[PDB]
Amino acid sequence: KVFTTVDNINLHTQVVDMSMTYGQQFGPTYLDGADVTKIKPHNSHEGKTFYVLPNDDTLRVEAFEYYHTTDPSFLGRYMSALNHTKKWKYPQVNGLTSIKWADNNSYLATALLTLQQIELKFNPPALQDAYYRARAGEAANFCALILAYCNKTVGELGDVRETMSYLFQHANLDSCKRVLNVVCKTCGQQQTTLKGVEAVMYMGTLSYEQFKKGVQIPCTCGKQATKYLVQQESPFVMMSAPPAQYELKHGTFTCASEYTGNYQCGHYKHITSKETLYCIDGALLTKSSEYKGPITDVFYKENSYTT
Amino acid sequence: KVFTTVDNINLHTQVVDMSMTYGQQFGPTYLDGADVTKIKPHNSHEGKTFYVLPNDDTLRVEAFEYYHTTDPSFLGRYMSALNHTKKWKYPQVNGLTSIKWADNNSYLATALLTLQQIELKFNPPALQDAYYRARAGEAANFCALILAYCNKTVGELGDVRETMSYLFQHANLDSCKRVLNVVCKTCGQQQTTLKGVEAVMYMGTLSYEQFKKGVQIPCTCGKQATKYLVQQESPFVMMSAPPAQYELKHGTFTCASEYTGNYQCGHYKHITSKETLYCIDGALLTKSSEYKGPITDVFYKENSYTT
Ligand SMILES: CN1CCN2c3cc(C(=O)NC4(c5ccc(NC6CCOCC6)c6ccccc56)CC4)c(N)cc3OC[C@@H]2C1
Ligand SMILES: CN1CCN2c3cc(C(=O)NC4(c5ccc(NC6CCOCC6)c6ccccc56)CC4)c(N)cc3OC[C@@H]2C1
Ligand SMILES: [Cl-]
Ligand SMILES: [Cl-]
Ligand SMILES: [Cl-]
Ligand SMILES: [Cl-]
Ligand SMILES: [Cl-]
Ligand SMILES: [Cl-]
Ligand SMILES: [Cl-]
Ligand SMILES: [Cl-]
Ligand SMILES: [Cl-]
Ligand SMILES: [Cl-]
Ligand SMILES: [Cl-]
Ligand SMILES: [Cl-]
Ligand SMILES: [Zn+2]
Ligand SMILES: [Zn+2]
Ligand SMILES: [Zn+2]
Ligand SMILES: [Zn+2]
Ligand SMILES: [Zn+2]
Ligand SMILES: [Zn+2]
Ligand SMILES: [Zn+2]
Ligand SMILES: [Zn+2]
Ligand SMILES: [Zn+2]
Ligand SMILES: [Zn+2]
Ligand SMILES: [Zn+2]
Ligand SMILES: [Zn+2]
Ligand SMILES: [Zn+2]
Ligand SMILES: [Zn+2]
Ligand SMILES: [Zn+2]
Ligand SMILES: [Zn+2]
Repeated sequence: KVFTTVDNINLHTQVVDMSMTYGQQFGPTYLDGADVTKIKPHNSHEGKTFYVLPNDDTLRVEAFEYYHTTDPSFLGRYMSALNHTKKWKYPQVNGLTSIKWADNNSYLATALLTLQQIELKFNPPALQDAYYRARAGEAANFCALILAYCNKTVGELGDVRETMSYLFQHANLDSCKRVLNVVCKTCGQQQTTLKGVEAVMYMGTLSYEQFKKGVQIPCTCGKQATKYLVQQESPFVMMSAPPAQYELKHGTFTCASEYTGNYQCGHYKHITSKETLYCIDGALLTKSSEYKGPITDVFYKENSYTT
Repeated sequence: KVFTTVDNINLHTQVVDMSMTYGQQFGPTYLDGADVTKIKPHNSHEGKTFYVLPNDDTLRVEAFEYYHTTDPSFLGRYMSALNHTKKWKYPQVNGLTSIKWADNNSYLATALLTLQQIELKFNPPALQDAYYRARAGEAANFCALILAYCNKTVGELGDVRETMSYLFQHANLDSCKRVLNVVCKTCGQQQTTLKGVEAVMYMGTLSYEQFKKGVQIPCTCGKQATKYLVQQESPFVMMSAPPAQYELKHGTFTCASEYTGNYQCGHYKHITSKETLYCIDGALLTKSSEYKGPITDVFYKENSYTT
């Protein structure tokens, strides 16, 4: 005798035949992340709640309302990550929820720390609820959700900028706006405008001040141009560039991705400017005044910048 | 001035404009595994050969002839694994090509060692050529191919039995045949027959002798039955079962998968019966007479067994 859900908000009452297994009466069934499909209902977990897959239209609508997918694989990939992430340790590091290193989760830690430091509202209630609970220190469900929403499995190598990009795509960034302009000696002037995720991300450089002062592109014409920002209305910007030695000076950035190693065969650290510089490497904490090292993402805080 | 290929057998001669980059004249282009799409043709690699994606019908047929896919992602996922696997070390361990531990490749090592010990003919010439060359000690291309053919990326956690199953599906196993029979007290007797991959794999048990003496299934009727083998015509069989403590006795099996840890969060070792028992753990070698430990796959050698 059990409860089933797809969202864990709405609970459905089900009495489970006690020699039938779970994946036969309900269908794919789970318990705290464990595939319990092939298991018989034992006296131990009577009265507990089980995630199931949406098998009538009520459950289907509930799953969309909460996760904003109709992907039948979604729930299974989420249960499969939770089974691991719930076994990770999430230590508080300088008042941030971090992740002790496991299962190549270095990039998740760096994402998780960044997310606590930028102002982000998630569209799927499931991401939002799990984000709140992660900020409070219970970040297993959030991490398992990040893996599901990015189509990563536990252990897969990950890109912090790519993870962010996908997460930003599930966040309300509608009020975000970027007015670019490119100087074309031949074609002239031509004012691109970007809203959403595209108004918050750039991949040419780390320095927000260098963006403001014009970055190089090759104009339609062929040879090089300069591409500078005219208006940046957003709560933050994320500047990225392939990893390189870079001086992070204290007080001029919110936080940064440090990455050491080859493309994919490498390890991310998080660097964040508080009253001094903090290197957060999973459960480990380093504190320094200046910092030179290989950075690939820097986060900046905005309101409404105009050129 | 370069050569392009998709197979590396057929070489196409191309002269490459020397201020245009590669991914503009050809398309997605590669060099020894490196995405060279965004790179200009430098004097260093003139006269070398580049993998490209199939962009006319000649290249398309050549790619199928060699790899047996028409999947446009195939070649890119392969180049992306090669870039890593070519950096792995492949030490000879007791006359077998093994892999020094990197990038969670424990399951690949165990597959690679097993593959050198069972009799397997691959259908895609690319797998066959790279298998020969791996048996000789140059196993980077084979491993990168295994990752591509299984849709694994480098670092992903892997299942040795699942990898084998997919590889078997690209091998000639047409002469393989399994005649089962199930004892149903109510329904009666009923002689299943299996050919191909399905005639070589079983997931209930490790002991081939226990298979021969009948394994438990629940007959259509509901309650339990016994399912035993009547004819096993194949060069080998692979017996698998979820990991458990198990005594491998020397001389009664070809090789075995040892796995320690949780579902997915674990580490594979290879155990192989030569003149004594060898534990091969990547580049490391242990030798013992008996062996108790957590086994999940055992390989056996056959000709044409009849009950
Ligand atoms: C489709 N995606 C793309 C790859 N992606 C991925 C990337 C990474 C990764 O490493 N991403 C970084 C990176 C490292 C190195 C680069 N280029 C070097 C070339 C010359 O040397 C210095 C820089 C980069 C050049 C462009 C952009 C990112 C570069 C650290 C930021 C990783 N860890 C896991 C990953 O999972 C799979 C996922 C699948
Ligand atoms: C779709 N596939 C399925 C999972 N799959 C995978 C499995 C593994 C893995 O671990 N596979 C083993 C395994 C371990 C443990 C099991 N069950 C325990 C339950 C009770 O405790 C003892 C046994 C098993 C029960 C059935 C079958 C295999 C079991 C060692 C053999 C792994 N490393 C990476 C993987 O990548 C992704 C890939 C995606
Ligand atoms: Cl949506
Ligand atoms: Cl969304
Ligand atoms: Cl590498
Ligand atoms: Cl590595
Ligand atoms: Cl200060
Ligand atoms: Cl300071
Ligand atoms: Cl084919
Ligand atoms: Cl094939
Ligand atoms: Cl685990
Ligand atoms: Cl682990
Ligand atoms: Cl002997
Ligand atoms: Cl012996
Ligand atoms: Zn309901
Ligand atoms: Zn949505
Ligand atoms: Zn979505
Ligand atoms: Zn785990
Ligand atoms: Zn890592
Ligand atoms: Zn122009
Ligand atoms: Zn200061
Ligand atoms: Zn570290
Ligand atoms: Zn040709
Ligand atoms: Zn084929
Ligand atoms: Zn295929
Ligand atoms: Zn690598
Ligand atoms: Zn491993
Ligand atoms: Zn029956
Ligand atoms: Zn002996
Ligand atoms: Zn080991």
